[PDB]
Amino acid sequence: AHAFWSTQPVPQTEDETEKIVFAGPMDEPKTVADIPEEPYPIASTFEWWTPNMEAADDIHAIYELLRDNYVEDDDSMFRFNYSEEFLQWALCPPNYIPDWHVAVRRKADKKLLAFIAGVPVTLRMGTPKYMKVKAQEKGEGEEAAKYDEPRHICEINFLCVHKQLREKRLAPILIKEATRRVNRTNVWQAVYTAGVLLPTPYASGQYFHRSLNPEKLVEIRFSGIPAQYQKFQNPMAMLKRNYQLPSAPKNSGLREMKPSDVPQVRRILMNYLDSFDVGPVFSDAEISHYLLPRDGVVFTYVVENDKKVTDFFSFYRIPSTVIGNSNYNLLNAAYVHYYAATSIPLHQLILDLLIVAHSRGFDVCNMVEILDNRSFVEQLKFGAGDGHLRYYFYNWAYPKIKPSQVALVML
Ligand SMILES: CCCCCCCCCCCCCC(=O)SCCNC(=O)CCNC(=O)[C@H](O)C(C)(C)COP(=O)(O)OP(=O)(O)OC[C@H]1O[C@@H](n2cnc3c(N)ncnc32)[C@H](O)[C@@H]1OP(=O)(O)O
Ligand SMILES: CN1CCC(N(C)c2nc(N(C)CCC#N)c3ccccc3n2)CC1
Ligand SMILES: CN1CCC(N(C)c2nc(N(C)CCC#N)c3ccccc3n2)CC1
Ligand SMILES: [Mg+2]
Repeated sequence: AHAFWSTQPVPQTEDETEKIVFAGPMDEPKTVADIPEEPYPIASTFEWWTPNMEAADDIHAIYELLRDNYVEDDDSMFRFNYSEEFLQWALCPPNYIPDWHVAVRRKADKKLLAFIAGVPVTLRMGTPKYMKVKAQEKGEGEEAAKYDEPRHICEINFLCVHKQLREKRLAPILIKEATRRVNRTNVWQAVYTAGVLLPTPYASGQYFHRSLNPEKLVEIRFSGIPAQYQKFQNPMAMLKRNYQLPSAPKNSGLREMKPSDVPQVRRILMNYLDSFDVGPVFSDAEISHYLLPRDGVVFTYVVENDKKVTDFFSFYRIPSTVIGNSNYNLLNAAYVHYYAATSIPLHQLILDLLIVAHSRGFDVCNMVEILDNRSFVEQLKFGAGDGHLRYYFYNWAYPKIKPSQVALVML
């Protein structure tokens, strides 16, 4: 059933996943020396290319591939349109490895055919709390704690094959070459997410959406008017009213994050993320990179009163191309990023996120039910979507966890 995934060091079934009691590697121990120096073989009409994603023109080339060929729905109504500025931010965080950005071009004219990207992340991925209990009950605490130390691994994203080259087994070759490059740097695990079900997720969560511009969402068929609104003389008026938000934030002392906030934000974020089984560890430089405001990319606000930062939230922008509506070309989505609340309830913090996103012309706010996102779903009028996000590791056995035990946001 899986000619490629059956050959890789990942759990092969749910049944197998059910028998996993400790975090740890799947594959044989290996060294950099064991890994082929030469690129993985590829057909003579293609070549490997390493784009420089700090170079505008190379970012533009990858941007076009994704714009035209990246994830879309089944009815081909919307396709993600990650911006050039967003790609540079996502793919060049502190201490990234240029070699982990892998492309295929056709040798002749140099058309870009495929891409995959890895970036470093420092991740807590030791045995989860509920399994450390099981291990205590069995007298197996030492084995359960072996991999407790945060690990420097690879996060994979942006896998894409050109539409004209689909179902030709190019994706496996891209994955093998990426794994080689990562392994040549003495890194042996990766983390990735996908909507599709592959062997085998360690966690899955549904997507949730919060309408900000319902009239446009209905126009482009992102949304429909729910049946109950038909009992009203003016269904759309009632829908707009239902999703109306304040025009300015409600929390006193809300303001954009600045460089001087980085230590406080790192403190409160890392204290909060510790509570979850799987989550990132960020340095100051990583907090700066992922959270300082960046125009059209990432938006981050802190609550500061009486000279102390007590709370923050962040969101990032991913637009989508609206395929052949006559009124609109673009869907402007805000996604819930990291946050931490110490002074106010989470719903009160995130309401200000919706208010700012609406103020700035976003059409919808999206998120997965990771972190404590379920805690403000109903009050803030989010609803579940049809999509899931499944979380995977490469070369890491891991017990199934609930999505509310995952604290890694994947872009
Ligand atoms: C230590 C370091 C390790 C680093 C690596 C860690 C692994 C990272 C793994 C990648 C994480 C990516 C995270 C993201 O970016 S998820 C976003 C992925 N991108 C898209 O959905 C964009 C639009 N679609 C496409 O570009 C293509 O359809 C892709 C490229 C997705 C497949 O191309 P194509 O349709 O032309 O097929 P093929 O003939 O070449 O290949 C067929 C094989 O590919 C398996 N397949 C299909 N979709 C995915 C998928 N999303 N992840 C992993 N595998 C996938 C499929 O089961 C089959 O294998 P098997 O079932 O036969 O066994
Ligand atoms: C019936 N219906 C089905 C589409 C529609 N939707 C919610 C939707 N939107 C997708 N994109 C690219 C843009 C979403 C954002 N932000 C998508 C991508 C991949 C897989 C499914 C998907 N579904 C919701 C309305
Ligand atoms: C790796 N990766 C891929 C794009 C993903 N994404 C931004 C995303 N994905 C949606 N689906 C259904 C999973 C698609 C896949 N692969 C989605 C649905 C509705 C609204 C927004 C949405 N956003 C996020 C991370
Ligand atoms: Mg292919």
